[PDB]
Parts: sequence; C-alpha cells; structure tokens
Amino acid sequence: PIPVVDLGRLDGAEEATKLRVALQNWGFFLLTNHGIEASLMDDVMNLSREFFNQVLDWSDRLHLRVEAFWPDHPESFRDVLHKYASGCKRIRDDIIQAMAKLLELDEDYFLDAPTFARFNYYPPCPRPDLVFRPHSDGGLLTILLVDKDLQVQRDGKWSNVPATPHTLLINLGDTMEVMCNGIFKSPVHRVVTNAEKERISLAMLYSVNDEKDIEPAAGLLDENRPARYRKVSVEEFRAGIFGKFSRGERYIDSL
Amino acid sequence: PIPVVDLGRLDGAEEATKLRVALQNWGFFLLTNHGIEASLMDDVMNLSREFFNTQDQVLDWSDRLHLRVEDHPESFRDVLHKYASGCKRIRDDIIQAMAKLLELDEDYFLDAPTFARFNYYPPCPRPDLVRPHSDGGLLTILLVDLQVQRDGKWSNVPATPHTLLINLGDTMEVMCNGIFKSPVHRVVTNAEKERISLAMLYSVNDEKDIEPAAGLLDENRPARYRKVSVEEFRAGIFGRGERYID
Amino acid sequence: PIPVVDLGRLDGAEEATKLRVALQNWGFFLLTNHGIEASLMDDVMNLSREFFNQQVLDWSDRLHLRVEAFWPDHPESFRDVLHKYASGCKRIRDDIIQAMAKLLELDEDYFLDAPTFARFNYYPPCPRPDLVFRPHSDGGLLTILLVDKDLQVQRDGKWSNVPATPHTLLINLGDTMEVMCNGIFKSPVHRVVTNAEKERISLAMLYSVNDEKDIEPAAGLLDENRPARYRKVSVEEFRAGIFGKFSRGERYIDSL
Amino acid sequence: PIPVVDLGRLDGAEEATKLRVALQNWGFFLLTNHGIEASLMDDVMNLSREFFNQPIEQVLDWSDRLHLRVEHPESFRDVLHKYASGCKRIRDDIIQAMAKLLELDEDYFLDAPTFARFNYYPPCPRPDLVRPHSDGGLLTILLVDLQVQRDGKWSNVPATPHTLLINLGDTMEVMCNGIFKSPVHRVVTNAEKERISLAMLYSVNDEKDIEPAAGLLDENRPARYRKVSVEEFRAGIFGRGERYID
Repeated sequence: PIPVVDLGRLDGAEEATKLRVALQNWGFFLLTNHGIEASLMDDVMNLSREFFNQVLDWSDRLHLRVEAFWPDHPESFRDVLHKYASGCKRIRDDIIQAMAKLLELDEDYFLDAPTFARFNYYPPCPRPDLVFRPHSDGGLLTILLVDKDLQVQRDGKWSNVPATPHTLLINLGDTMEVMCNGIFKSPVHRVVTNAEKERISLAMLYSVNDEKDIEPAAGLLDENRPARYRKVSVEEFRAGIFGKFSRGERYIDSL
Repeated sequence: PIPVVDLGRLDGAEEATKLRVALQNWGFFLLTNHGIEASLMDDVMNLSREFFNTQDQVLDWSDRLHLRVEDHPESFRDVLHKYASGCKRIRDDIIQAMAKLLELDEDYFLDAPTFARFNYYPPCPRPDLVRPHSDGGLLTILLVDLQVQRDGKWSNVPATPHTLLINLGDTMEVMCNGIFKSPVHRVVTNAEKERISLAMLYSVNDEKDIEPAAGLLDENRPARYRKVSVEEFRAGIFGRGERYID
Repeated sequence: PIPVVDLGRLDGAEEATKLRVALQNWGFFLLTNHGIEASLMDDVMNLSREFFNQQVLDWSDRLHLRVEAFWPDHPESFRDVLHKYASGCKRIRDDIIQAMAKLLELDEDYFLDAPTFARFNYYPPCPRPDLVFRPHSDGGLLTILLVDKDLQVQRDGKWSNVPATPHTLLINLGDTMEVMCNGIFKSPVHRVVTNAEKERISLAMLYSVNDEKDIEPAAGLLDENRPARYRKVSVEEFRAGIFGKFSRGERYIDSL
Repeated sequence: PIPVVDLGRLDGAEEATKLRVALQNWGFFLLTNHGIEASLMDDVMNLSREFFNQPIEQVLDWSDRLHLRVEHPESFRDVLHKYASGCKRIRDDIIQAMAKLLELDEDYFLDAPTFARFNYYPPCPRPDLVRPHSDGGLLTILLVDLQVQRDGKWSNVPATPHTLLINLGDTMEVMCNGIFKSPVHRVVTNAEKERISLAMLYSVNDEKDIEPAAGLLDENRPARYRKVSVEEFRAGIFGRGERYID
C-alpha cells in the first residue's frame, strides 16, 4: 500500500489530501505526472552511466552544486543536467506550496537557499557480498530519480519502496520536520542493492540559508498547539547533524 | 598525543607495546616505516584523482569510486594491485602482531575480499558545509596526501605524510572481547582544500559466527559480548537523529 | 519561577491561563485557596505522625490504602478526619479536571469515572551521614499532595526543588493523562530526597482509572492538522507496561 | 533453574562453584542451611507484621512499610538484633566466599551501615494491580513469609521457606569487573495474598571511591568501568518512561 501523488490534480481536493496522508504517515511519496518529460529523465539516467566509462568495481559517487542560449532539447551532460534541475525546482515549489496550504500558512512562507545533486551509480559486478548505513536526509526536501530498481523504516521494520519508471520519489528532510512542528514527518532510509545489478540514482538536495533559524513555524503555535521542537540556530543545527554522543549496534551486543 | 607505530621495531618490545597503548585507549594508530614506498603511494594517489580529471554552472563537491581487489608498474589495475597487496602484508603483520599481545597463538584469525574507497574533495568557493559512524568490520588502513570521538569530545587525527593510519573495525572489537575497541570517527573538511583518500576495508565471509575469541575467555574472564551469526551481525550493522533532541 | 493557582478566581480569565502556563511547562502547580480548611489539613498531618508512634534507630514507614450513617460535621479523630479531607480532595480534583477540559476546548463532562487511593510516607528524624530514598513519574491520572516539612522535579535534566508552603496543596498530572491529553499538558518526573534528621510527613491522593474505554489521546482534539502524538494501547497493556521494561541504569553509564 | 546454595559446603569446590554459576549467569541465589534458625526468622516475621496492632475498628487496605537502620532477647529491639547480626555473618561468609572465586584474598571490606526494609502487603479486594529497578547497594538478603529480568523475559523467583534470597547490588558489580552481575527485579501480587518481606541492604559509607577491584585488572584483563566517587555514584543512582513508547 504505497502513497502516490499526481502533480496535476494537486490544487485538487483529494490529491491534496493524498499529499497529507502521505507526508504524515510515511514522510515520503512518489510523485507522478509532474512536468518533466520522460525524454529528459532517461537521458539524465543514461548520460550518467556514460559519464562513468582480479579488480572489480562496486559504485561511483559524484555530488556537486547547481545554483549563451540554451536548447529546448538539451543533449550535453552539463546541459541536460540543467533542464532537469530547473525542472525539479518548479516541481519543488509546487510541493512546498501545497504543504503550506495543507498547514494553513501563507504559501509564500517558504523561500530560497542553495541546491545540491548527488549521483550514485551502482554497477553490475558478479559477487555474494552486501555492503553500504541508514540516515535521514537532514535538509528540506530531497527529489530523487532512479532507473534500474530503496527502503524506509516505519515501526522499526524496514519496508521497500517500488521505484516505477518515469516517476519521482520525494522525501522530507529533518529541518523541515522541525519547521512543520512534527505535523509532517522526515523519514529514515537506507540503500541496499544486490551486487550484480545496475542502480543509477540522482537525488536533488535542497538545504537552507543562514536565515531566521530553524524553529517551528510562525503561525502554527497558539495557546493550545504547543511547540514540539526547540529553537536552534542554523549553525548549531549543522554541527548537530555531525555529532553523535554514544551509540552503535556493536554496543547493542555488549552483555 | 597521537600514537605513531613502527612496522619495524614491531615485535621488538618498544614498538610492540605502542600498539597496546594505542589500540586499548583509542582504537587506532599511525604506521611509519611500512613496506610501502612513496613512489607507489604517490602513484596510487595521483593515478586515483585522475580516474575523473569540465562541468561549470554545476560546480563540484565530491568524487567516489568503490572497488574490490584480490617492481613498479604503471597501468591502473597494477599500480593499485601492487599497492593492494602491499597493504595485505601490513594488515597481516599486525593481525599477527596483535594475536601476539592477546596471549594467544598468532594465527587464530587469518580468515575475505577487500574493498577500496576513493574520495577526493575539490570545489571553487568556501563551505556551505552540510557523517559520524564507526568502521564496523575488522580493521581498515587509510591513506591521504578525520576526527575521533573520545569520551564526548571529537579529537582530530593529524595525518602526516605518506603514513597509513589504521583503526579497528567492530568485528575486531567483538572478537578479541573489547580489549581493543573500535573507535568512532567523522570527516570534516574545508571546501577549497583537497583531500584525496584511499581506504582498504577488510570484512569477513559468511564463515565463523562472530563471537569473542575462544582462547581468551577463562572461567573468570567472562565474555562481555554475545555470539551473532555473520548474518544478523550484518543486519545489525546496517539497521538518534539530531532532530530528536528537541 | 513557581506556578501557583488560586482555586477561587479559577474560572476566570487570568487564573485560568495560569493553570495552562503551569501544566505546559512543568507537570505541576501549587494550588492555594482551595476549599479545604486549614484546621483539617493540620489534623491529617498530625493525626498521621501520631498513628505511627502508638544501636537501632528508625528512618521511614509507609502506608497504602484504598478509598470507598452519621459523620462528624466538623472535627474528628483519625479515620474520620481522613474521609472529610479525601472527599474534600475529590471536589478539588473535579474542579481542576473541569478547568483543564475547558482550557483545551473539549466538553467539561468528558472526564468522568474508577478508583482512588492514598499513600502516607512518614520520615522521622535520625543520625545523619546517609542518603537513601527514587525517581519516578507519577503513572496514573493526576495526584494531590500534602506536606509539612519541605519535592524535586527532573525538568531539563537538571533537578529543581519545589517549595512546599503551608496550607497549600501540590498537584501533578499522571502519565496516562499526558497520553490522554495530547502531550499539550505534561506529566512531570519527580523524586523525594530528605535528610535523615528532619521530619517529613506526606500524604498523596492518587486518582487512577478503571478498565474502561481504553487509553487513547482525547477524542475531539485530533483534526487534520493536529495529529495524535500517542498510540492507543489497552487499559491493560498500559498497566503491565508501567511495571516492565529495559533501560540503562546509572551502573551501565559507568560501563566504559 | 534456581540455583540453591548451601552455607555449609560453601567450600569443597562443589557448593563453592554453584555460587559462581549462580552469580555470573543470574546475579542471585537462595541459601539453605544457613546459621539462621526458624525460631528466629519466624519471630522477626511475626514481631514485624504485628508492628500494626489494630488501627481500624470505608477505607480498605493496601500495604505497610517499615524502613530503619540497624547495628535472651524477644523484645523487638532484640529479635531484630539477633536477626540483624545473624545476617551480618551470612554477608561476610559470602563476601569471603566470592572474594576467593575472584582469585584474591578475601578481605575486601572497606565496609557502611545496615538498613532494613519491612513490607507487608495484606489482603483487601481483588480487582487490579495499578517497582522494576535494581538494588544498587552491595548486597541484599531477603526473607518472606518477585521476578528477575533475565534477558527480555521476566522470570519468577520462587522463594521457599525459610531460605533467604540473596542478590548483588550495583556497586558490587562495578567492583568486580562485572564478572558477577547486578540483576533487576520486580514484585507483582494480586492484592489479596499475604506477603511479609524483610530485606537487609548493605551500602558503603562516604569512603574509598567506587572503582573496579585493583587485583583483577591486568594487562589483558582491562577495566570495563570507570571510577566514580562515592558521591557522584550516589547522584547517578538516584538520577524511558513507558509513555514514551509513543
């Protein structure tokens, strides 16, 4: 039973509650019928596997920041990349726009910040070994692409998310859960792949600026809807996500 | 305050207790005077950042390739493989040197692929710097042209030229029963400062059950750690958020 | 900083939000100007130290007992004085639950039950080099408390002391009430630490709840943008839960 | 699966090792053939439950507690002192007996008054039952007319008369290097069944600073626990709610 949203028919009524039911329960959904055209998606997927072409190979990672004329049909990798990103930005602003109205805050509430792109290419390569470490995107949102077929933690159990072609996974980042007042949830995920199978993924990451500090949202607290999160500065927030105190499954074992 | 060890003078008596003092307090040390020579290490580092030399308005902050292995050449599958099997030796000289501090026969271990992690970190600006964990799987040897989590502070590890720092993985800690313990680490770097890195990670194949080592648990040297199958140990190692503090 | 509510003047704009600011920050307040008469409070306290009096020295003794025709209109001697206070405390309680249900815009009648019981702890004087009883969070449904010595809460990891002042009643919310509320109001965590060589009599009314309509966050308080912070568990798996878990214990902190 | 130990045979290797088998795996045992005699135990149980002569002649009953420090009889200040000082003896025979399984001289001491908890849970009405924690002292010896958390399950401890149940406290565990463990326990009753209990608790005074035991930690048997002062140890012990399952 997996949440799907249609980018059209949002501003809808039902597809707009579908967003809500999706963001509260799972913190993620997969968005179909957006604006990006399948012609562009496959080329980003494929120009990517191309850009990366005993001793065998397990993965390739590049992550890099975005932020003449330009072809209505791009074809250079440095150019096809740009149409999709600025295709994703529009998809994004449609999203936070719908949210701000699910939460009954002005739509304009949400505002700019830098953008990042992470490419993970997981080639085939025959073998019987699995390796990678779950994490939760500590940012605003993340818009994710996959061709060559991904899992989230809910109720301690892990469950798989079927990535289906020409559709886009979109999940919420931690700081955005703070800001939503926990009304919407930032999920936990991990990637597990089998060695000898292809898995190209390209994920857009939207962080946020040195601005008015990560605290829960303005007109969303009153006398009877208290704040679930403390007010921390954009910077104590950043150091936080890279500072760990005590944990580890190895100590889970200690006795 | 950083232990430096010598691969020579090892066994010895002085460099042989440096390990204990290093591996018990903070899980790792920096090895000088290995078998590996600067021509080779420089050539792996320079043949490495090369695997990817041209894109602008998309600026770059990353670069990883992950690959399995198993005098001086200059094809890649070879500058690597001369380095790869040079590290294999350094691995086994401590695993020998270390079963030896444990008051057991040296050969107890000797048990399954090896992995290689490549990184390189170059951009153009200053940071929009936006993760800590512990290398959880039996010994890893690290090269660069990192910080450790002791007691609550994150004390950082100065890496010195052409030396190979080596830290223990969780699988090791469980087995020798915590006498030496696997540290926790993080990487924080500046945008506009390069750091090419090369790590060799040694895990183990589906053999043995991961349990602390038979010959060091007396009647009153009990086991502090349980036995898990190299199956659920795996599922443990891949299965809190700073948001939760609030 | 110390919250106090005036029981009269409650059901009035300001003293009614004084309750809210109190229940949100720390699980408790100090209620003054209740209906109970100072004559009766002192006799409970004193008829109580009495009931327990009737190298080897004494450090504490506790009594536990459940609540529920001619009866003394006014004075008594013990076991009748107890009843006037208890059924003086039930009224104080129902006045309080009533205001809470209106602070959160839910019908007042919602809270309606179903038993009640009382814990008596008497802490005599002694010699002095030792401290034993501790921490716990009142698991249940609000508690009404009496004291005449001088009690600690664990808000913000640090521990602060609560000044217990005479002819005043300390009152805190129970665990099942934070669940029942939507976490809007909080059930505090507390401890008692006393010095050997000091008197400390305390009597706490505890109001629990019956096996009835299941512990869930409160009905008309969830809408489309007020999700529920707590799961619905049976009145029974709730009871077993509070007496059975794993945790770390300060001895494990030391494990290193 | 309850280890039962004998005060007699508390050497001879046979009852001397069930003790060890009890204290490592579970943390407690039940002693038969002590020095304490049923004429006495019975009198402490009857002089105590009686400490409540006749109060009431609309308020039903839940329980009675007595908490007080200790150091021919048949006065209450005397059946206790004969009982109290019979327990001191059982304490030191065990403190001796487990100082030798630890391979050191017996003389731990560094001992630290004595405290006595009396709990009587008389009957009343049945309906409902709306403590889990660990005795964080040193040792506690229990008499009755509860449950232990072995792993995830809560398994019951059958107390049979007139034997004396005896468990380890946290500071004992810290002092060994955890070789013997401090268990966790709970009490569950139906209301309407008598349960008189008498427990003697052994703490230690503001002295020699709680750290694991000198002559048990060597080059390949490190200390698993840090040193805390009898002061900071105290504040820890009286300083996650099931509601948080949430």
